[PDB]
Amino acid sequence: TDLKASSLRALKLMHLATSDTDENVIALCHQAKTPVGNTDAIFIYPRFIPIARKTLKEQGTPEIRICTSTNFPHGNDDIDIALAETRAAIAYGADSVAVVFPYRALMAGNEQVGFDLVKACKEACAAANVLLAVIIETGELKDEALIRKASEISIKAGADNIVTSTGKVAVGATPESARIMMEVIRDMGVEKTVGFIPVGGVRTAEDAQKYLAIADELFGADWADARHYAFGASASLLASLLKALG
Ligand SMILES: O=[N+]([O-])c1ccc2[nH]nnc2c1
Repeated sequence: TDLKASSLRALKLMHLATSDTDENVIALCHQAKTPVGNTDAIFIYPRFIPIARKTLKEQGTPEIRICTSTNFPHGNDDIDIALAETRAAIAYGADSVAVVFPYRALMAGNEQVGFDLVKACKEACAAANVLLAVIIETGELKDEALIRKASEISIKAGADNIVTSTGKVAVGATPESARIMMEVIRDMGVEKTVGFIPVGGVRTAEDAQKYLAIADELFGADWADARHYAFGASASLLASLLKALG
């Protein structure tokens, strides 16, 4: 009931992903409706959104959200491409669009493109009541200084959520990137409008418990509700969570 309590609460914070074909999206939606309850969302490729929305409706769980990704996984610095992709994500049906920050451009000293890209995508999401999450790719940024700066620029440009990772490079979330990023939320005073999402690095019920207690110590135990905290993860975190719940 410390581990059982936080396992329940983490499972309900999950953004469940594959690991995409039509038959796998389907099984995913089924995977997300568990016997102790539902993850908050699934996370899939935009093309698969209509089919997932249906599967989720048919199975009694319309309230499970559908999150998706754009400029992904590379985080190139073409704004037009990142924006048109975002516009289509929205048109497909997405509740949230996770856009990859142009982190290579920041590493080469250009902060402005990150700012304008995030902001271009936010205006379109906002217009459509879709959340805009920003993946900064901590495992490629690597330096605390760059993790901090990507995070701030994303927030200055209107990110509703900041996310460690794509899940497509070697290093996802670490306790340290996650802390650095949440510290930026705290340091800008934006806890009310910006949530956080580790991707990678949470594999066990005990991991999730650790990551949530970092948010709880920084902001109090009430902060990490589903709007402000998600575990971007896959079937195996979910099975560990469920294992610790019996
Ligand atoms: O922007 N997102 O709401 C969001 C949610 C779950 C994710 N998993 N991986 N990336 C993700 C982005």
